[PDB]
Amino acid sequence: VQATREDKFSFGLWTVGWQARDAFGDATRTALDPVEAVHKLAEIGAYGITFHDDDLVPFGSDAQTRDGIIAGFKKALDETGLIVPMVTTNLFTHPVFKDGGFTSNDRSVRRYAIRKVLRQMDLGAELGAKTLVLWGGREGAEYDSAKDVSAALDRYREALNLLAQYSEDRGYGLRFAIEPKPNEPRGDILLPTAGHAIAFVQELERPELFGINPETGHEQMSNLNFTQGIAQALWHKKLFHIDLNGQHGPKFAQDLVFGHGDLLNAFSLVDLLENGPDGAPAYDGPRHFDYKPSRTEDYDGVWESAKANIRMYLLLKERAKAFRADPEVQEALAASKVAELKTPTLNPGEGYAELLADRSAFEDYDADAVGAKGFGFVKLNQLAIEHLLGAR
Amino acid sequence: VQATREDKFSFGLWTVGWQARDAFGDATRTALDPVEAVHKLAEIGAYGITFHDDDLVPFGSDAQTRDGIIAGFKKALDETGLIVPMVTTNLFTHPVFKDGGFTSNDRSVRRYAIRKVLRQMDLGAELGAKTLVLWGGREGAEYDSAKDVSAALDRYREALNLLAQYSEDRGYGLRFAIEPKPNEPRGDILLPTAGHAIAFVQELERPELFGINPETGHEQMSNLNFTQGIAQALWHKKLFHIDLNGQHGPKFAQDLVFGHGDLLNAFSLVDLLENGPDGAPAYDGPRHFDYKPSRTEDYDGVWESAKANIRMYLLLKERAKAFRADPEVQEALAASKVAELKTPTLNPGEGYAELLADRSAFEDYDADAVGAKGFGFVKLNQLAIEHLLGAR
Amino acid sequence: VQATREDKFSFGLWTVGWQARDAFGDATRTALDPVEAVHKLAEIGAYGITFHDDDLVPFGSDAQTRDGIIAGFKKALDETGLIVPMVTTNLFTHPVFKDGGFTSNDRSVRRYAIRKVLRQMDLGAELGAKTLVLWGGREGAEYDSAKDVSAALDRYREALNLLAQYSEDRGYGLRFAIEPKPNEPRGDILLPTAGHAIAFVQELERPELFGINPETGHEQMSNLNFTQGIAQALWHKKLFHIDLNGQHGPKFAQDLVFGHGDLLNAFSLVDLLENGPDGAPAYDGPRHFDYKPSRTEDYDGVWESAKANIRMYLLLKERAKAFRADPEVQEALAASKVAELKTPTLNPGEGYAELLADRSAFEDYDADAVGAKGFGFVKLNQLAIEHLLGAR
Amino acid sequence: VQATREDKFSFGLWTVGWQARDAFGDATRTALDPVEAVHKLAEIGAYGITFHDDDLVPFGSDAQTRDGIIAGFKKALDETGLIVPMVTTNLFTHPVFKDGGFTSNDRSVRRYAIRKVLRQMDLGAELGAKTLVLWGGREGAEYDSAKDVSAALDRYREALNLLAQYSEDRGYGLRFAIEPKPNEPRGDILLPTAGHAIAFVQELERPELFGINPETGHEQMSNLNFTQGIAQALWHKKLFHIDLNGQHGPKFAQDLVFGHGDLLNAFSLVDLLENGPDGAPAYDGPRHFDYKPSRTEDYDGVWESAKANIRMYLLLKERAKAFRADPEVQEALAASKVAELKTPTLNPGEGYAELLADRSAFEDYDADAVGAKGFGFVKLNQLAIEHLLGAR
Ligand SMILES: O=C[C@H](O)[C@@H](O)[C@H](O)CO
Ligand SMILES: O=C[C@H](O)[C@@H](O)[C@H](O)CO
Ligand SMILES: O=C[C@H](O)[C@@H](O)[C@H](O)CO
Ligand SMILES: O=C[C@H](O)[C@@H](O)[C@H](O)CO
Ligand SMILES: [Mg+2]
Ligand SMILES: [Mg+2]
Ligand SMILES: [Mg+2]
Ligand SMILES: [Mg+2]
Repeated sequence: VQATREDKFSFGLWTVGWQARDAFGDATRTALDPVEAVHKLAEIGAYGITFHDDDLVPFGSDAQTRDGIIAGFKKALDETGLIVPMVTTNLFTHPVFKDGGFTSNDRSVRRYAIRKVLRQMDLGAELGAKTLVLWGGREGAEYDSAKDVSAALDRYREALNLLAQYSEDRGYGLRFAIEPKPNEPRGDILLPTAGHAIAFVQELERPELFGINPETGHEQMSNLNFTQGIAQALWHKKLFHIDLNGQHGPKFAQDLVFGHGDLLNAFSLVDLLENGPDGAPAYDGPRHFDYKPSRTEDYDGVWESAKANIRMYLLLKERAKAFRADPEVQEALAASKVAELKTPTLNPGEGYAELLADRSAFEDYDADAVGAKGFGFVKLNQLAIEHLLGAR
Repeated sequence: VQATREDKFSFGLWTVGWQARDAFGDATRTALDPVEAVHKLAEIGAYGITFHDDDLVPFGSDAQTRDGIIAGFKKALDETGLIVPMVTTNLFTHPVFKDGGFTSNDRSVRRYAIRKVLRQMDLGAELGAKTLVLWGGREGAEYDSAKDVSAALDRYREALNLLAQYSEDRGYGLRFAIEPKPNEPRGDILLPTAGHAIAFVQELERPELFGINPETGHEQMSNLNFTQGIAQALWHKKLFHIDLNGQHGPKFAQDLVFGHGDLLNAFSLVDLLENGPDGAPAYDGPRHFDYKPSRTEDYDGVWESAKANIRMYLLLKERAKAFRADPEVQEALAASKVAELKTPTLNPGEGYAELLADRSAFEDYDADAVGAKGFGFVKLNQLAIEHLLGAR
Repeated sequence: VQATREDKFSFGLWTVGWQARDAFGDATRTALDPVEAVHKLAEIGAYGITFHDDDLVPFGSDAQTRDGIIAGFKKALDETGLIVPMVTTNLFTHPVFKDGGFTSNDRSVRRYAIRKVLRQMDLGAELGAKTLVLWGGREGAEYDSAKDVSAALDRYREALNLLAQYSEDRGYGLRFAIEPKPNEPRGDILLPTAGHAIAFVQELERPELFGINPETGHEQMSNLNFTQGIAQALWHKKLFHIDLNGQHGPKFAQDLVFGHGDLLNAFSLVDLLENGPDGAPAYDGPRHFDYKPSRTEDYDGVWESAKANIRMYLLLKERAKAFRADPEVQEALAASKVAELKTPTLNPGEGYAELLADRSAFEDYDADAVGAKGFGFVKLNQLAIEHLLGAR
Repeated sequence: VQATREDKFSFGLWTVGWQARDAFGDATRTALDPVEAVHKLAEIGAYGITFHDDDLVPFGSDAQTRDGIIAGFKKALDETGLIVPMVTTNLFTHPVFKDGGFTSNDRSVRRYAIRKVLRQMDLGAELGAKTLVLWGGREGAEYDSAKDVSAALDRYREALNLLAQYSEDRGYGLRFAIEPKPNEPRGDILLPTAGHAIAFVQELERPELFGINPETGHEQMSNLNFTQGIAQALWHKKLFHIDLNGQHGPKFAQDLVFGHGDLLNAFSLVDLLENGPDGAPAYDGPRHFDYKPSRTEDYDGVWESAKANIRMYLLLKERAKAFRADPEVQEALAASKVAELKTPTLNPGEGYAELLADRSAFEDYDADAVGAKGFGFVKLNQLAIEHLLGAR
């Protein structure tokens, strides 16, 4: 298969542009020119590109320099037809952000963090971005007594309400997506899982403008089921964006190509997103790859890895489709009663009074006979994997 | 120290009553008589006792027997002065619940599960319990294609809405506390963390009636920071109850005595609950121990372990207070700017307009000079620990 | 695909016979008759069966009963053509073993544990078993001060040395396989990984009679790479047996069907065992499945799951074979220099002096130029997954 | 309590000198001068300093320069009375080492890797170092098909055999300590745990010359019991060196001050190393701190964190001593039968024939009765924790 613009595959400038300087060594690749990155991505089938302010315009560029970069950038976008669906701000690299951006203990840092973001929202709005992703990588602590969490949540909320206000007043029409991460670079990061971020979002002044940007490896860093948390984000209707990559359980963030980590969870994730209710996908935003080409590769490996993300997604999609169109799979689904969960537990108009009145729900319930019937889950799982394996 | 009824130490009947049949071996202790449990707990300092329907009255007891057990149980409470602060229902042991109670694929099981809880609500209301704890230990899956998470959340919501309705109509005045757990016994449990559980509760019909009951070991099974999650729960005002125990990271649930797992986090937790604002505790509910006396122990080890839970809490309490009262700590807190996080980022009346006008927050901000100053967090952490070791 | 006796698939009687009594609930299935298990396994394609003494003869059976049971079992093997490649002893279920068998702090328990094993060695030898597997599930601790590890290792050794003495003297010709596990049921188990078990065995009296029996899920419980661990065991020539199953990282032991956990690792594993040096497998023993049919299944689900194991292994083999046979893979392997690791670093007869005199190895070496060439690893990896997916 | 040269506290140049440039941000501290480091460490009580070649002499310094630095360094040593107990080689930072040093797929890098170490050996020899630590941080892989584990071990062995040859011919008297780590920077590193490294070492040409250098945090990254692995290392007599620091379970390596991660395990570890065999320490080498001052700290924080390491050790030592001297602890130890484990299971001159003849070890053994007695382990654990908290 081949990717179409309708597939909505996007990449961060910082993914294919990662120079591969890790915590233990020097960069192994030279820097990637943004215009060149735009052209190469267009060529492999991406529909959009995203970036942190500091990825495009070097921190501290004078206004003439910044303007020049932006103009050349826009020309590339123009010529290739690529769009900018989301933009983000780097609030983690500069030493000033060592204790966080919006939640640094230092008040002045909190004021500067908000200004850095407002400036990025202007540029995002001018490039046509619809989503602002917020990754508080430095909001957290290494020691419990160093950070008042409650105060931190108050400050977090205080910054986000201002941003929504500015956006709404300027008519930018942006949606905000908080991206959870459990740890790294802080010992413990605030809003550690998709769940924590969703619960926080619900407390903002204008919750409807806020959702989450969950990343495959981030949830896997806590050994949580990514597809299942995505299912819950979809139930809340807070899946505003998604970051796809690979990870091997709890360890530093690996940022492997999507599907190269937990293959079976990648498979069930693609099934969830594309085989939504009513034939159609359950999610329609970008399919964004927030990964890193391995430190062992050169620029050839970089493009190979960019293309592997898309191939992985399309192969899994193909297998998820065949899975569902298989009359044997359908028969197994029926035997396992998956769909029966979709039927209300109470009858139409039944309340507690009528339930209490139904002796078949208790008094005459044969728990023991029901308890002995098998659900056929293993067999269902086996057919799923045989589809993934191309054995069916 | 010594426990008083104002400490509000409570224990589940299933804790000290655990016979020690694990996944790999037979019970090493005989059954504990509930009346005796009441007496023994009263003696060590507990102010209350809790239980699952099935802990007190054997599954499938005739009306006569059930009635008989309750009446003796009420007498023991009477005689001893212990209260029943919370009650819970067993929706995990019987084979009928193998796929869950409220979210079983099987509709007849969901109906039966609701019935079983209504009944315990009645008994709870009758014994004076204020909280209904809901632990969905069988809600989840081993295989992704076997459970429609969205439909399961619908069914979970549907069942809770009804319980609230009933309680309000009967005038029981119960609060409901959902208890999250990431896995075990299901491969993946629905509402895996305190975060996911708060997000969910917010979607119910009468959200003001629902909160969570987080357990130390559950969050640690995912390697999350328990104290930090409780601080978030308190920020949301959803800390309806708490289960205290010990765990050594991502592994099977150990249920050790509180403070026998992650000692540093047990210290910071006690500090957060007790050294609340306005001198007073940030949390006023029961300090409930949901732990298990090790399988290597006899009834003496059982009472020894019960007392250890109390002693650990009180020794930590004593050190958390000394910590906060130390002038050197006060000096370290100041240098760390812990309290500066409580001052709003914006001056009263400032909005984005005024922030944008402040050159000092961006254009004239010296990020480099600010980034060079240390926060003194290591020194502050070292002082906390020396207080914990009784070295200061 | 179809299983042959040459595939050497074996199953423990305790696998398909698991009644599904976990730590949180009662059994969901009835007991399986050993004779019936023998007929069913023979039928699905297994070549052998294994058992714990207590799986076949109920703990405490008189010799009359014991003898009768062995006779019937023996007939079933007879009629079916199944062999007993390995036997093991249950040193974890009975309460007496709450602190271990061989390493219990109680001296009498230690004497008893040895006797229990000698007896099982006798039955093993009578049935033609070649391997005695030792899983020290209760050897370890929940608390650091409770167990002197050094003393424990001395006692583990003392017991094993006696066992080898006896087998050698009785001429049984058995091989001993130590099975490592990090935790569960003890907080921490002695000899937690394949590495620790191999190091320990090297200290026995007759080390050549000892090896390890690593289990997929056991290594994965610590988030280790099972394939890489097996590779090391093979390098040492200590892979005496292997237990195959599935797990999803650090959590309770799941015992899923082989390949239903880390699917990518399941693939590299079959490749390692099967595409050994010169076409031939790198491993020759039994391909033993030590898994459990999920608690949600009935006997139908049980047989299904038994066959899924065989199915998974044969589908994987088939793709591992195709992977290696692919000229494009062959080309990618060359570009990544995988085979160049086989060439000695040193020239023939070259020592320190010749190497120190070689200017090209240091003084005149261009590290920067070599540091920039890519290894093409992502591309090789993508080729492997495409073969797994049946897309190549 | 104050540090003495007898305490043998040592620090790597790279610990206090870490500029806090992490995987997500720029350096927050300026470079530390080596002469300065020697002077500051001498002042806080360190008896020795260690370094990688590249920490002292910048990669690629001409001889004049290198020679100059060493002379200055030696002078500082001289003046302060500090020794160099161990030296190591940086085989991980430079891009040439991206796939490993000794086990890189590239033959030329392997050759260069050996030359770089020989050179460091000469310098170590020159400064009087006794141990060569080898941390194979880049040895491993991100993908299973990229690395032939078997060939890698052959090449790891080939290189070490040569180093020992050279040391021995030259009369250097060095001991070699392999340092295990499960992951980071590589997806999976070869020789991941203490166990894997000990097993490997037993296979070299002069094994007596090889041991391990386990690091607290590295074992904890896999959720292993650090104290328990050290106990096994001591049993094998392979604990040649130790790296002390703190970690919070499986996540990126935190490098916290010793005792700031798992405090209970830090306590059991000091007890193990100090309350050795006679009354004397069980370990006689350097107590080396391989940690990193948190990125949030300035140079005042750096010196505070250095001192914290020594203070945690001395405070734990003091409580470990008190624990063992307590009569109540003695009594708990007696009730738990800790010392009974040190008595041979067999009576002197007893073999399998005598054991088989002992009816009391089996035929007349009352397992039910023994299984009912408790070990009193919780109580023993409780007294240990109370000693730790200075509560007794
Ligand atoms: O772990 C890195 C984060 O995922 C980052 O890439 C965000 O997505 C955007 O700042
Ligand atoms: O992990 C077991 C659960 O904690 C259980 O004890 C509940 O709190 C009550 O159903
Ligand atoms: O985790 C359980 C063990 O794997 C066990 O089944 C052994 O292999 C045999 O005692
Ligand atoms: O994880 C960092 C390593 O521990 C390293 O510092 C070694 O000990 C020396 O190379
Ligand atoms: Mg991301
Ligand atoms: Mg609980
Ligand atoms: Mg096994
Ligand atoms: Mg180290």
